[PDB]
Amino acid sequence: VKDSAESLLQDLNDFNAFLKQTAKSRTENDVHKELVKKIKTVVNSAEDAIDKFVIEAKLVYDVAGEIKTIRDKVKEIRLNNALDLQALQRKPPVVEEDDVVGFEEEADKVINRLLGGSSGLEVVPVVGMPGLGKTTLANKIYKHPDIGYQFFTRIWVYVSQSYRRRELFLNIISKFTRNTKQYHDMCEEDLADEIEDFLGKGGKYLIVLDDVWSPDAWERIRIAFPNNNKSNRILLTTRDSKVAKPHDLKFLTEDESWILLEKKVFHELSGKSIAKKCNGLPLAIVVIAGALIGKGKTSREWKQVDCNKLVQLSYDRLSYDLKACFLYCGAFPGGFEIPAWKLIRLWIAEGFISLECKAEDNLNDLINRNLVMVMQRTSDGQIKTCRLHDMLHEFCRQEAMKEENLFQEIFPGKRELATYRRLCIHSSVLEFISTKPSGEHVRSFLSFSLKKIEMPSVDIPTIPKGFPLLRVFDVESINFSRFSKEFFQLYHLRYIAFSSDTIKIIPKHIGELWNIQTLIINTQQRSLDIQANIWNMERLRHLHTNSSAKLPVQSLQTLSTIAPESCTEEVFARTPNLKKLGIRGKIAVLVKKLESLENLKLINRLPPSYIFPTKLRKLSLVDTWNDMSILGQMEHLEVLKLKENGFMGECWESVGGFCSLLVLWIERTDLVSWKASADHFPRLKHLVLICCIPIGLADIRSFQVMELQNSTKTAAISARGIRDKGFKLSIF
Amino acid sequence: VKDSAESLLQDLNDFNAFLKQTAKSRTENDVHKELVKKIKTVVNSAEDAIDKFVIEAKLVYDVAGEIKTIRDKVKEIRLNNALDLQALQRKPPVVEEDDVVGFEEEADKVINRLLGGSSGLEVVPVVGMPGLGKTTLANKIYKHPDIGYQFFTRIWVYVSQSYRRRELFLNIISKFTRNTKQYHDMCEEDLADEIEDFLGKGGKYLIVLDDVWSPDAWERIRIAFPNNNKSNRILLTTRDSKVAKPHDLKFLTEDESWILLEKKVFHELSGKSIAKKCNGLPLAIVVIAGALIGKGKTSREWKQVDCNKLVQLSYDRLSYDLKACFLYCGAFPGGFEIPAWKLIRLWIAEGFISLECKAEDNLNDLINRNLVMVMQRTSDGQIKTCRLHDMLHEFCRQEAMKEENLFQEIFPGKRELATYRRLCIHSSVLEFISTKPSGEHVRSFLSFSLKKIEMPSVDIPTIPKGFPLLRVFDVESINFSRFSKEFFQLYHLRYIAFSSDTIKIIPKHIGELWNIQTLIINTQQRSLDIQANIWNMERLRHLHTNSSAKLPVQSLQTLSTIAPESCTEEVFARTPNLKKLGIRGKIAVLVKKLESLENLKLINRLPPSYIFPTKLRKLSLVDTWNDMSILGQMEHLEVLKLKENGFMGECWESVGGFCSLLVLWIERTDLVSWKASADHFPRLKHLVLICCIPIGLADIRSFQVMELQNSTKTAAISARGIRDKGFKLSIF
Ligand SMILES: Nc1ncnc2c1ncn2[C@@H]1O[C@H](COP(=O)(O)OP(=O)(O)OP(=O)(O)O)[C@@H](O)[C@H]1O
Ligand SMILES: Nc1ncnc2c1ncn2[C@@H]1O[C@H](COP(=O)(O)OP(=O)(O)OP(=O)(O)O)[C@@H](O)[C@H]1O
Repeated sequence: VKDSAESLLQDLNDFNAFLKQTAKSRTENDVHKELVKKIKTVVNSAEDAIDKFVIEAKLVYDVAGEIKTIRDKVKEIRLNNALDLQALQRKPPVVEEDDVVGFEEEADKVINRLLGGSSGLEVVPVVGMPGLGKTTLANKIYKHPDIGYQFFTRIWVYVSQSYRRRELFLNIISKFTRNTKQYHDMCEEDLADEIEDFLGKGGKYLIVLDDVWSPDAWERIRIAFPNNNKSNRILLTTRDSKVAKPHDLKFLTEDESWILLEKKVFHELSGKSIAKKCNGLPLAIVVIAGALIGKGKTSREWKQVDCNKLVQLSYDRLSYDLKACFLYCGAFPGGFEIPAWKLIRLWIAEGFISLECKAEDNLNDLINRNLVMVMQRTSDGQIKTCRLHDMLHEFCRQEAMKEENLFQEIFPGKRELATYRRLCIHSSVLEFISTKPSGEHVRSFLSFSLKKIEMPSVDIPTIPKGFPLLRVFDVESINFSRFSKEFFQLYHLRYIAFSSDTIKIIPKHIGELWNIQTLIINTQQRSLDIQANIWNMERLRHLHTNSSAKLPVQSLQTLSTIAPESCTEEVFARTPNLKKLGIRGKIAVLVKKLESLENLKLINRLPPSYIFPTKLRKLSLVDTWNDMSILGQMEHLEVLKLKENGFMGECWESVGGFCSLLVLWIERTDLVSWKASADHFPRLKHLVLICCIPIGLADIRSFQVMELQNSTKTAAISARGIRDKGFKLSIF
Repeated sequence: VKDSAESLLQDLNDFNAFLKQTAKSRTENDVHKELVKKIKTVVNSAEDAIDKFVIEAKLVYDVAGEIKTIRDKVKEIRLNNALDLQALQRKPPVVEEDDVVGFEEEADKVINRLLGGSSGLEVVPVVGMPGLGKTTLANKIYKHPDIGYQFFTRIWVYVSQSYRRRELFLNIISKFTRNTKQYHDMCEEDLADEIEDFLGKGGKYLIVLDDVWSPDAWERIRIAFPNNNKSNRILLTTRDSKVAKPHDLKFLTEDESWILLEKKVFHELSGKSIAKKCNGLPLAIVVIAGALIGKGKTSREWKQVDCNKLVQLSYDRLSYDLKACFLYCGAFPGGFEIPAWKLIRLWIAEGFISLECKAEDNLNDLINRNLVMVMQRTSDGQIKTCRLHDMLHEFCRQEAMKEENLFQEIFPGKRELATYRRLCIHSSVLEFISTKPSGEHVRSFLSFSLKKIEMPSVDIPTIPKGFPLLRVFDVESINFSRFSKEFFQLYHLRYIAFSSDTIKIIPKHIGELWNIQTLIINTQQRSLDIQANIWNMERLRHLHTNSSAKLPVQSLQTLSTIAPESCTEEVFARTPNLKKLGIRGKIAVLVKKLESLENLKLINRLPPSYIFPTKLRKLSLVDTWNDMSILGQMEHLEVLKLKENGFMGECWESVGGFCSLLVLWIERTDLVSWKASADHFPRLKHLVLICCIPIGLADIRSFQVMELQNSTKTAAISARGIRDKGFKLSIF
């Protein structure tokens, strides 16, 4: 059976290489698409069989039969479709010029940015979502009367993914001379020099480089534009934020969306609801208006209404792994606030992806390409939450549900569920669960709902029974009263995330699951006792709990909210690579050996400063004023968060030197008198005071962002005075 | 056998994908055509075998043998014709300039539309049927003396499905300059700008954009035409109505058709009959005249007479499913008024295609492309009936009967009937039935005849016997005295539509057919008792009866003319998705729980307005005046039809406020005095009074269509006065 496993592994590797090769091009051939789907199904079957054999080897007849039948299927596919297997390995946009809604103020903003500045060649980059309207705004600015009056020469160059520098340079030359047959033998650099002479002969010039996709194209084309100490400007529209390094183009409002839809259809509650569902994207409004123009003007045909090639331009530029990472963001429901940490852990568990660094790099790559929107950011600048735009969400859902079978949103029949690979259900979870589903190839069970669900006791073991091959089990919105004997049979589990109301103890049978990477226990009990062999899990990396978990007496990276009785030297000696640590166990009971620790959280007198780790970067104290001199000696502390009565006192005088502090966060304190000088916070950048101000922080060079919340008006006056003395101040 | 069924399903899926791929291109290779026919036959055989196995599993040796032989045939086809399987995956029109008949008034109409209007660039779109004569009319206008005198510049641009913008722009440029070698390096946008200056140098210009097929081409080409506040005009001819959003070109009359045929043949009763059969299409007249010019001028050779590539241009632009939907319209006999609801239900049952929304979208797509003609429209603007033009009817019949075998019109022998898939017989039904036909692969039995046929008792079970695989059974023109035991063996039935004269009860064995989607019972009895398990039919959606059906004590959408004794809470609790409901059961005997209901029909004192459903959009009362104040409180009612003594009274004073009403229909009433004001009908648009007028409706902004019928001349005078005070009034 082992040699059969090796042969099946070789077949699966060749099929995976074929799938990776065919993903480089989109095929419209239906036979090729069907063959690709068949090959993907066989690949999934082979993966499941190999994982089953691996689990049995770690711990057989049915496994052998499955391996034989999958090998036979592979041979049949190779023999039958050999020829198909071998065969499977410029229009500038027309934008609106007459009825442009909402861009009247953004156009003036960009124009005033173009008409003002230094005397050098400056660039005004416009970045935005696919179909946001960057070309429309660039055209409105390009044909504006003020721009035409100020700029003697205006040139519109349409760059794209595919362009020829010689063709572009000869197109630019034709705007100045008609005898372009004299350049048939000059090189592209001589063409650029000729363009430089042409542009320098006149006055100021404005150049619109539309749809720049890489900095390489920008550098190659820029050699034709002189910098002759005149206020020459370049207007650049791009999807990627890297090419702009800007002006982030706005979204249309609800009223503007309705205005655009009404103008496009008619040169109504149903119409207003249709325009509201486009989320301020003019491309969606245009597409839906083109669809509505063909239907009759009847309220019943507009209630039935309640593109794809433009998005594919940026989706086809993603790598093979980044495409699967991007499509997995469509599993989260529409408008959902995706937690970045949860998304990263899910990506690592699904096998798409230190691994955390690569996953954060993938998320930042998706954000830079404007495929993912950021809303919440951490105080230190990291991303906290994100979401997909509704058109991007629809694209991801359609692609991953139809063409890739990455996941299926849920009722499917017994024949349909046998082909599903991942399940995402957030509505009518109990109704689907009561049907007793059974999927032998389902690898993930996702349930992202913000409403808590209590799982009936009679239905407790249905998911571990019907889906025994689960690798990801994210049911943190479902309360599990108890664990059945079938949960411990999920030997393939890598990501487990459950919520509970009465689970005060983790059984030792959890340690029988040696594939666990992330163990998230969201319980409302005050204390939790983890009896499972945490240290015997060789693949465990993160352990998140919201209670005071008590660990039993290398790859581990996070130990969130453990009890201080579990802060022994023996326990900390088993986790040399720990980076984030939290304690929520009556701090008064009590980490030096953790030389890689960066995040520390204590939730409820400070010891000498030499006891705390010297490499700590972020420290947060919750429910625990002159004691801050101990935290001042921390030479590497950069973020300090005080939440929920973290530091209580009346008078605080700044004495210690926070040589590395960048963010100071104080929440729910009784501080009355605070005296400080610029010397005590040399590197301060971020200051947040919520539900709580010496004028010495205006002398700080790095102080640029200050956040204020509800408090006495004297604090608001002090903040306003500090702002008067770019600074960002917000008071609420 | 189950695994054999899965393997056959995989083979059928691959063959279906191949058939979908080859449908994208028309092949003239006879070997390829024969191979495609063979593959289609094998696909049909596999489908029948799989459905037989599914029925048997729901409820065997012969099924296994058939599956074996079909799989062997699939392997043989794959092995023998592998190379053939792998291989299977600009002329502007010349139109008549001398002898153009019938267009003398249409040309003047379009010219007066061109010569009059605003000072902006306006478009006069000419939409029409394939071969209607749009290009001929455009050429007649283009060369008209008045057009030539008024327009200094006239340009004829021939757009088509395949065009190059650079080539078109260089062709337009050549009309102004002969040195076109100076534009060899300018981009298409610079070419459009050059054309803009060329057109703006002179005066008014007329441009004829012939054969525009998509709005994208219109938008791409329009960038070359300036709008310089001169009365510049664009004449556009297209087949699709979407590109015009017009001028619907007329059809030639019978006399004009005969004139054209006589002019074309001779530079007769048989000639007049030939010209009459062209249905006013000049293309058909031209083709038949070219055919007749070769024959001798003998009355016997003209009585023997009693194109295709032009229609294929619009047929090849249809999707794969829309092609089958279009060809199915050719099943209905020539000149037949196809009921839209019946067509949609037939499309859903045949598997071509909520499903009703998609089917209505398909019908509207066919109509917009001018492939289907609309005659009868519902009072609210929906389509009621339609038909195919005789040339499209012939095209659909020929294509679906020869190249696709979609259906066969009927006598065929036992060998020929074994290959037929669908049967359409409307003439000599009894003669064909008496022959005892037997088709093992026939899936549909269509009989669309307007003359009623009584079915002999001895011939009752012949159709369920000879055609046991029936999925669609549309014999609503045939009266069935009783149901034989073979009818209940039609387990594959999805669409059953029969007419009867003495069937007063539906047997419980109908519920044994669980595949039924539409159940139409057209009986002449006053009352009907449905004993079949309607609620056990999980796939049933529509139930249309013309009698007072008595239902027995989710997918259901229509319950037409049920008895009010069947309007219980229990019955209405089983149909939460019902949208259309009718009752014809002595209304005096008696729906709130139906929160999705839109259509309500009561056929024979109103209860308080809070009892009726709040989401009702259309309500019709038949045989049931101050009580209309109850209907006025309906905030969402838009269509109100009163037919056959619906509202009887002498004096009616408008009190209630119809805030949402758009159509008011009153038929066969004794109303004498009617007083109303504009406030009581704020949104009224349509008013119909048949076989039955305050001047307060002229103040209604939305009142644009009023229909009148036979009545006293005082009503006609009132209607004429209202019209005097665009409004559409018709009095008969
Ligand atoms: N403010 C607006 N008013 C009217 N139409 C608009 C507006 N913004 C965009 N559109 C229209 O919606 C579509 C958006 O395409 P556009 O070229 O403006 O987007 P883009 O930002 O350049 O996107 P892409 O990255 O795909 O090039 C076009 O058809 C454009 O005419
Ligand atoms: N009124 C007419 N009198 C004489 N011949 C006509 C008339 N109308 C059309 N024809 C002729 O019949 C044929 C119809 O083709 P025509 O180009 O006029 O149609 P069309 O509306 O442009 O169709 P298509 O959509 O296929 O382009 C041509 O041969 C044309 O010369």
